[PDB]
Amino acid sequence: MEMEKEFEQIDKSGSWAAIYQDIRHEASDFPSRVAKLPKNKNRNRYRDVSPFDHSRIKLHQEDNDYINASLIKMEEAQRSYILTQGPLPNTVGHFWEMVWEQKSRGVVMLNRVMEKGSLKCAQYWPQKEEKEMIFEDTNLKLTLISEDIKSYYTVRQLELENLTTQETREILHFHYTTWPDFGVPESPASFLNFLFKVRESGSLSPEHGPVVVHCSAGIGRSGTFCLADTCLLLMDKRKDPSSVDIKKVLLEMRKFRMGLIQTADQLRFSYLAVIEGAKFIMGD
Ligand SMILES: CCOC(=O)[C@@H]1CN(C(C)=O)[C@H]2c3cccc(C)c3O[C@@H]12
Repeated sequence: MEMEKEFEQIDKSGSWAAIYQDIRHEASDFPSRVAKLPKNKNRNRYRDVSPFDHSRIKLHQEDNDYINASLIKMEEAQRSYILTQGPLPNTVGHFWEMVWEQKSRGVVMLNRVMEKGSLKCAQYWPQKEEKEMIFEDTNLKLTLISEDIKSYYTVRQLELENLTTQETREILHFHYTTWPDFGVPESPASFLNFLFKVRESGSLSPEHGPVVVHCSAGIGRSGTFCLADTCLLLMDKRKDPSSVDIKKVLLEMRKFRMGLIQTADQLRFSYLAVIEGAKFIMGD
């Protein structure tokens, strides 16, 4: 069923809450035993948001390999994403260790450091060229190379150095700065312009490791970004773009991380983004 007609049918019937609860009921439940070990309590931002054991990213260290991060591997679309929480004061070194070890080119940030008057994630990148950051626990150095501030997003060029080998890599930081403190954007225009700036950079392409995507918990805004990207890629690949079922794609993604799309309004926004986005994939 053409999703644009499914959309109008749910809107006219006002059934978004019902559709969303059906997804919650059918979603996968896999063990997260490593996330719940006592040694890992200060590595989790939220007690109710944990990576599954089967899909969690492992740090390359014998001490403690745990980070709150999941590999979302989309087999038909040929895309992979790492979805993670906003870094905590004691996990900023782990965060950059993961980017290094997984060979990521891009980090996608969908929150502000402060929202609703509370801290939603650590200040984990440098704000001035001449004030670099050193992560002594993981032996990494991080330098701000350039910053491009736009109305709806900021792009930063960062240099990450493995101090153990003196290898360096260029990381791109894509920071969506205008998601509202409450609810979802009235239009999906800026978020879609943003997704396509990430695509144009190479950060989502198979010559690199998976993109790292986060918000505060790494499930709500983060889930909207990967869901919209994968649905648009499937529409460009299939003979019948109308066969793409956003609810079925979301349930596939929920096999790899719990809770993706946190509200009925985020579900409606994801439909709007794919619909309004589709009016280009198809040749405009
Ligand atoms: C309400 C939605 O309309 C939009 O804002 C555009 C829709 N779209 C796609 C991929 O469908 C994005 C896009 C593609 C190329 C260039 C731009 C500046 C751009 O912005 C988004």
